[PDB]
Amino acid sequence: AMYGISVFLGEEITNDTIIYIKKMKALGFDGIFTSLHIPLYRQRLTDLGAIAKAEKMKIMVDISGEALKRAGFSFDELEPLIELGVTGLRMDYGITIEQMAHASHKIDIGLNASTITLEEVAELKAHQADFSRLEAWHNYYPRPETGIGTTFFNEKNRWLKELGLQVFTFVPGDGQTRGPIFAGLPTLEKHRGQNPFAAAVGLMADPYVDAVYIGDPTISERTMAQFGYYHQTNQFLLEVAPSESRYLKRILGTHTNRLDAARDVLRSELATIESEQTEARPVGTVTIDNEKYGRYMGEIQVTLVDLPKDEKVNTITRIIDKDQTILPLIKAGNQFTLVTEGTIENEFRKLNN
Ligand SMILES: [Cl-]
Ligand code: NA
Repeated sequence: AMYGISVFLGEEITNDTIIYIKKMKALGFDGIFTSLHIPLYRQRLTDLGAIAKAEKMKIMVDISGEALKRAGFSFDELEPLIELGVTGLRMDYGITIEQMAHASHKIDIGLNASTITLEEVAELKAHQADFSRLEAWHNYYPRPETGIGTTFFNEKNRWLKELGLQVFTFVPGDGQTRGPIFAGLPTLEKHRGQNPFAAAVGLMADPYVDAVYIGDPTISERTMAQFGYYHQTNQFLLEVAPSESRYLKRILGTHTNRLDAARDVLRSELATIESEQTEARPVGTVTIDNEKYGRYMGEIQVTLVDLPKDEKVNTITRIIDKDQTILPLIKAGNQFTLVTEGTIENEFRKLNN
């Protein structure tokens, strides 16, 4: 059950990057992925391993066979690399399946989820790989419209897991995005430009995914706060639009979704509510039942689908567009906290003083 981040060593490790790494660890991230092209970097890797060892974080290094040798390392003499703080290698160029099998008893081995064949997997068996140390990593997709689909992904992952492997996947970040396109580094195209927190949490719930990594350099403070809030409290933190409603304060705060969860709505399980505004209820609409609903007066709901106008249901505010992909994550019995737009960062700050 791993969350991870990416670090880009094509640039010098800034203080912002170190600050980031340390904060992500405190937010429940235990892993680092980094991809190296070396046409120096050896000292950069020595600096990063130091951060990771101290911070108790793993490092998977994606590197070509030649870039590894031209980094003064060799795949057959791994003690130095392990000494550095590297816990895994994903080789793509120039290493045999056989070398990889042998290396799996010493270090985690990254495979390419999309290209690994049943034959190569059978060869790793034949060479007595430690399959408990084999990680099948999906790729990420800088170019919009080129990420993989849910079906293929699900299909692939089931197969991978059936073969005994671990499944690792990326979500994009929304702080500092990687160039040259700056459109995020998702694995799944449906995550393109989406809330990374909602993307990560949803993927992690999938029974065939073992780990989720931020593909881009950083996530925004807002998104960090959502991870942090969920990690410390098990609550989903979402923002709502400003409203003039008299019932706004009743709906701000923590709610628990009923354990017998409705198809259409989230239902908050816990004087007179007068008729106020009773407008259409598009997805994300926060509502309170008024006095016309009799014994249901005061029930608080958030719509999961577009619902029509109802005279008996006051419409109070709406979940912020960006947080609406969190809504399907909120299952039977899950808690969620509604805060007013722009305050997610200070709301998470408050938790920690
Ligand atoms: Cl899809
Ligand atoms: Na999972």
